[PDB]
Amino acid sequence: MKAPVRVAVTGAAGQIGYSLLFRIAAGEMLGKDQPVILQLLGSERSFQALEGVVMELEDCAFPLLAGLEATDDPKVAFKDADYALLVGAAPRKAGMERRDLLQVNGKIFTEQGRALAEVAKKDVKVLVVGNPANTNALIAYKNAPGLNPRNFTAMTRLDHNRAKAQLAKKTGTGVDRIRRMTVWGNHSSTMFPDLFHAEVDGRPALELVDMEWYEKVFIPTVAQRGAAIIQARGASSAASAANAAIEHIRDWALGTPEGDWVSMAVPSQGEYGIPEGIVYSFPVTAKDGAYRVVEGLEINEFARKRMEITAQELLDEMEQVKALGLI
Amino acid sequence: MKAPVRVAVTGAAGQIGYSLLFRIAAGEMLGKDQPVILQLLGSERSFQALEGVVMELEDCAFPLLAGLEATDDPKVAFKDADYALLVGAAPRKAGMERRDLLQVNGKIFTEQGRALAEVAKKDVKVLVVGNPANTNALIAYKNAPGLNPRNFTAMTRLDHNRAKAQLAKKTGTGVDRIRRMTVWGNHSSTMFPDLFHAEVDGRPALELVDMEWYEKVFIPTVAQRGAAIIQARGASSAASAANAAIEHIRDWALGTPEGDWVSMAVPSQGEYGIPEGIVYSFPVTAKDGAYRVVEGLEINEFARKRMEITAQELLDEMEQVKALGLI
Repeated sequence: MKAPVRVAVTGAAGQIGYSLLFRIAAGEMLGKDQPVILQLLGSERSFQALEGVVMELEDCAFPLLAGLEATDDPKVAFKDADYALLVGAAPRKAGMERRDLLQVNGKIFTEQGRALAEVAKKDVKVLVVGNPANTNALIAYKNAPGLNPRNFTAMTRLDHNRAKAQLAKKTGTGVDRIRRMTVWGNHSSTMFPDLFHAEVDGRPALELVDMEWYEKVFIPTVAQRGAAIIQARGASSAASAANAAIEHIRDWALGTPEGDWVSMAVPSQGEYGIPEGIVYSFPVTAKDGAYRVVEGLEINEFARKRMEITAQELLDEMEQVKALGLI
Repeated sequence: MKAPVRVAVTGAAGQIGYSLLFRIAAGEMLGKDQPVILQLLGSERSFQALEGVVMELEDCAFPLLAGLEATDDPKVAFKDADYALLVGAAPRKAGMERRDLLQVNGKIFTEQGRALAEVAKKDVKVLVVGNPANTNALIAYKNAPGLNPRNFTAMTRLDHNRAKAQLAKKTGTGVDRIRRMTVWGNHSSTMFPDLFHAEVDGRPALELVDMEWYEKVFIPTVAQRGAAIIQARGASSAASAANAAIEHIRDWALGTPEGDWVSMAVPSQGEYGIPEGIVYSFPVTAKDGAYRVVEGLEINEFARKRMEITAQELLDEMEQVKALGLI
């Protein structure tokens, strides 16, 4: 009954894309009643591999996959897109410094941001996954004049889910009973997982775990989780990252649970004193495809300091890209 | 909420497993209201990676994942299992042999068949994915006396879905409008995709495509599809194979659509004159953990010829296993 929506996904032939596309086509991201048109973006280098991915999607005989098109042209992949998941980013070449990567990503997201403004739906929902996520998202929306900046977001949902998982583990409770988890700031080592407002079966988390565990165990473990996966599997967390991207888009479009909220890095508008413009992760609720930062939360010294530290790191990142003339 | 069911999966640290486990934990295989307990089996060699997969699963914060346990012991992995997906098989060390391959797989599936018979639920539903699937299934159930042999099956659902995909592409219609596809026999080069009973939008397939295309294009393309993915991606079709596995179990546990059917390789009981005992893919309808071969279908010469060829291949494999004393 519902008309198909167009979903653009970049970095489609990569690891996250391989763990992402099938579940999207299965209807897990936008609903089992919502047909999707997959517009996949790849590079000339990985286009042959992308055709391989297209074949596997076809071989799943998905009833909701109403369209499937692979391309190496952003203007084609983003054409009339209702959703755009920017997973592709600059590769980690040997002898490629931080700044070297910075300018490569600068070109990618400047180009893609401009492509989106030119050919995608004006209300296209954008999620940046490719790192550095928050800053790449900044580059994109700044280069997407004509489009709503708040429609440009970055993913901290994996950090968010990792925090919920750790809290559930420690308390010996179902993760389905963990609510109001928050990861503030940058998707980086300075991220701040907040337990001051989190609840386990309705009870304040800090009534079940102590401050020492929270500070010396919980925070570092959530921050190092990505490395833990690599050290164990010998590969990055593609499947769980894909799951996080799906939930980020899903909750944004279909809405968050009553009494709960999720983490989303979005363009700051001064909430909690966070500098404007930078893409900062905040606790947010969503409804009808729009989200709202959860304000009014009490922020103690412990939280404030960590929130400011990650905010400063983001300001610094913005400073760098701005000096490069990217924005 | 239904009582949790235990799902055992072997070769859990491999490619298909990485594409399979998350969707199962998401409830895509047994329903959104069916909690699942994942019992993962991994060899001593891949256990470190398996622990990494466990972490990623935890990091998805799946509400339906009521349990998660990794082990290298089949008797632990299969304990009280309601379902067992046998994905792990044997490699092919540089310079091996056919009769040699049967030896390694013979030990694997004899052990797992015995483990299932000893610790799994009496009505455990088993699907063999690791190749050679049909023969591995035969070895497994032969070594699981006491357990219903019909509960042991092999996967041809990927061939089935690939066939539906090709027909849909050729006729230019939605794959969702493709029904009554059948893949008979062995999951091998002798597999027989049947178009004589398939319908496209309620219309017989052979009315939209001719025998020339069927024999010269359709059959070879479906048979070579696995190689095509490898040649394009540089990796096997893990995602589409995982999807096929999920659908095989799903349509078996829940049920096939009204007026339609699916392909499942199951122990033959003489249907269509196929030798008893061998695990042969048949067109089948299913409901609540029980399936029935769709008998009474008109089988023309073109079909029987190919049905007999693949049946003979399976007989020879059975004779080989028998000569080795595996069954």
